[PDB]
Amino acid sequence: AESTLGAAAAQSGRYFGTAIASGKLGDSAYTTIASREFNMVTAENEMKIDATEPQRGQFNFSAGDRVYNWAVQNGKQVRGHTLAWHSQQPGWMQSLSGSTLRQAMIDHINGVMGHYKGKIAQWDVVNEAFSDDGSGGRRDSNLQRTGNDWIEVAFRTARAADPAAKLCYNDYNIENWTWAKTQGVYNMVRDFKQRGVPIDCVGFQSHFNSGSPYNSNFRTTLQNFAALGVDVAITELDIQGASSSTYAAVTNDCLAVSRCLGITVWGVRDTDSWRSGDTPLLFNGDGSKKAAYTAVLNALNGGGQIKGVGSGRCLDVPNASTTDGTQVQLYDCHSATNQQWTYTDAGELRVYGDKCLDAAGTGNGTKVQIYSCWGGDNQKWRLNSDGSIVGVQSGLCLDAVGGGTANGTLIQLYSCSNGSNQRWTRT
Amino acid sequence: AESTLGAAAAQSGRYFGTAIASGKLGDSAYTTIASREFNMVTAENEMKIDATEPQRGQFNFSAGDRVYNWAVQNGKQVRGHTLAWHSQQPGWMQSLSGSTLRQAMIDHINGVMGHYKGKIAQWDVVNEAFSDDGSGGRRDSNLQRTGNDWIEVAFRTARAADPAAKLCYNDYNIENWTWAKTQGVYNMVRDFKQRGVPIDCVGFQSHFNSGSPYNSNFRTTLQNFAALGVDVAITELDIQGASSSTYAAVTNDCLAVSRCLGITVWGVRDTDSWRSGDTPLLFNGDGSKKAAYTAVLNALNGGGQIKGVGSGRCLDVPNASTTDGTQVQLYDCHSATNQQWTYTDAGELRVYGDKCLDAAGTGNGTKVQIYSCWGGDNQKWRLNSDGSIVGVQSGLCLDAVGGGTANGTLIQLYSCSNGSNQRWTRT
Ligand SMILES: OC[C@H]1O[C@@H](O)[C@H](O)[C@@H](O)[C@H]1O
Ligand SMILES: OC[C@H]1O[C@@H](O)[C@H](O)[C@@H](O)[C@H]1O
Ligand SMILES: OC[C@H]1O[C@@H](O)[C@H](O)[C@@H](O)[C@H]1O
Ligand SMILES: OC[C@H]1O[C@@H](O)[C@H](O)[C@@H](O)[C@H]1O
Repeated sequence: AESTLGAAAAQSGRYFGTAIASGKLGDSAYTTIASREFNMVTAENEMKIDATEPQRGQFNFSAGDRVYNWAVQNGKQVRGHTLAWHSQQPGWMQSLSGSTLRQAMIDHINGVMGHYKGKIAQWDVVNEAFSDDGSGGRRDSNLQRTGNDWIEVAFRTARAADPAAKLCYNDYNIENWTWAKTQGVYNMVRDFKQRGVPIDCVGFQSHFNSGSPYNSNFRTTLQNFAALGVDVAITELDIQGASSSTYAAVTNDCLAVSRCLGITVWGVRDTDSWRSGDTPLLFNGDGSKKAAYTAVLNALNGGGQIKGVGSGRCLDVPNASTTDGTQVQLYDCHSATNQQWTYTDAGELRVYGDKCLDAAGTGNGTKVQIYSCWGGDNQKWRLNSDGSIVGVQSGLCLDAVGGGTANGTLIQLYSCSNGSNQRWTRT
Repeated sequence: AESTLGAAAAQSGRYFGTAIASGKLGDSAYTTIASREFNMVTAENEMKIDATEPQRGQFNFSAGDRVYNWAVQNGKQVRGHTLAWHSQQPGWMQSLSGSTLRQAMIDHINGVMGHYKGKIAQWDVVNEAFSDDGSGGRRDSNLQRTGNDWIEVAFRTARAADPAAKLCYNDYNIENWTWAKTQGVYNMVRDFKQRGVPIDCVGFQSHFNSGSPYNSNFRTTLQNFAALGVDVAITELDIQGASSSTYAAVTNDCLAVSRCLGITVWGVRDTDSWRSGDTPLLFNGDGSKKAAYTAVLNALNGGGQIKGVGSGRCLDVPNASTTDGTQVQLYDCHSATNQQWTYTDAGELRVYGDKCLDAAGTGNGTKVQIYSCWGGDNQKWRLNSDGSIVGVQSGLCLDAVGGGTANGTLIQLYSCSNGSNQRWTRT
């Protein structure tokens, strides 16, 4: 298909997944979206070290299995996250050092992979082993202190435990090619491939924001690692502000690299995010598709004035007034400011620069007007490929009242029927 | 003075107040802002009918007195809210009707006003007595069904109980002069003045949103009522989106009417608002001043390129770049799009139409750059009258690194110091 992210990604042999929290599976609003849109799942915390081995040698897969069962019951594949990591270690392991820690690491890998043997598509075997101090060197942790070869040992151990799973190294801030961290990871992978250390993929977490923005050279970064003979994947994607352009850009970067397996966004709704304050996901708290959602779907599927097809007239602001509450209408198209609409990354349709197409309600017949831009979901719109314009908050379509076609026809919100008075083209 | 809203309003003999909730008087962040910025207080709920007379004849002023005492002790006058209303009536009063209710109303008025006798500046004697159906007639309530003269009776009763207080009629959706409800209220007040009914003021709640937007004819409404011989007051002001222009417009409308006693915003921080979702107030959840705050203060105190005062150079985006993460600099001024910034009502400094001046952090030395506009507080700024530009989230000033003045001097956030490398002039 091409109406859901997962199905659209499958059209190019890829997947589109999300992170699932077992504690939210009882929320039908959560699961409805999750089961429908994604075909790949990562347990947000259920498969971490502290959750799977609470006490040394005593494994517990109850939380992890709830996530796994849900995934398979709903036709999704699973990424295992994560086997060796300096963070979120259970108390007993934090107390270990030297050879004792090294063996415990090995035992943990064998224990967790044995339970899920043959059931996991990808495993983040080692997570975040590199430093952020700009040296491009290893992060200092109890694991690194057991010996520089700890990462290699983790991978060799993993391959023996379950040779059916793809083994990935996973990290953040390794997307921009110019960073020392990115290059430090590249050299490690190169070394591993030349010495025969088993590693099949590199996961780029892809947590983008103002302090660590997406950069177009990310595509060369992906190509460079791919050239080493490993697959690559975007594993924990989220973008501060959820810019439609940036979300579409990241998607196209993966689509340009044959070795890019797929994309996983780190969560379902903004409110489920570990960084909810940054509204970095594709669905808002209400479970509504955001503007970025449409941008991603359109990219996966291959992808001024606004005139209605059924009337041939343009979206117009009466008498070119700038008064809040002025309802918009259809009118003879002519290059005039009151007919110039700018679609922003946030999904707004701006006029006069600071006025926004505004929905004064969420029900059928709601008046569509202009109002000072402030960022509300009632000022957010999704421009579907079928030519329809849907309001993020209401889920309703821009509709020319009564199918009218003459000048003065008013614009409202109405159930989407894909009628001709609901289709628009940008010129 | 002129550094706080209350003091700035007092310069013209007016006041600037807020609604206080007794439940928050324990929050030091709440009280710090409230005691400092306002010189007028309205109890948000504590003086309502259900709060002051839980059981017929049994009066309770515990919560009301708590708000009143805090107000007076901190130098603020108080508006009483409210004596007669169809909403929030206690259980027992909802059952009454006919003369029984009329008497209950009278007793309540005498009871409440007797307790606060001579301590209240203004009383909202009657609240929201008109309909929103569009007819411009009385609202059908248990009070109205006791006799069309109940309002008159309430005002006559109130005057006798405490002749020192100004008696106001309070309502919403009566700001736009062309509305039928506005006309209904007007006709009533005009009638009351002719027949000697004691009414001293008319309160305009001023709850503006895209459903009932601010209109410039609000000033005309205020002047028309003032012409009848009554004072006017903006009693529960909040604006969906908190547009800087609209907040300034409302403030100026009051300053342009000699009988406009003052303005009361319905709450302190957005998180304290009954409509927090609309972020309609002057301070955000963090308690920091919003862009609209500065606009209001500037209005009360009387009343493109961004050029650095100390350097004579302009805020410039290097090579007219549009990539996120690009740090801005100082450069010889010249009419180019990468030097034209638009200050939006939301408080953003936009360039290229959809890129925002962005702070990648909150501490000193934080890099100031451009990033996709998404509405974060790190993309909001306050243009102070002194020439400084302060980040809303950080409370820090735009600063030309090391006081540099040559082309290429980078911009950062830094503790405000009133230095020339921190003062700007819009051209
Ligand atoms: O319908 C009134 C008309 O007023 C004109 O000034 C404007 O250019 C037209 O686009 C239309 O708005
Ligand atoms: O009432 C408004 C509606 O009227 C219908 O006749 C029309 O087909 C819809 O698209 C919408 O315009
Ligand atoms: O120093 C870089 C300069 O590059 C120029 O192309 C631009 O017009 C200047 O405003 C400045 O950005
Ligand atoms: O190092 C940064 C600081 O350098 C100072 O010389 C300057 O006065 C400050 O405003 C700030 O720029």
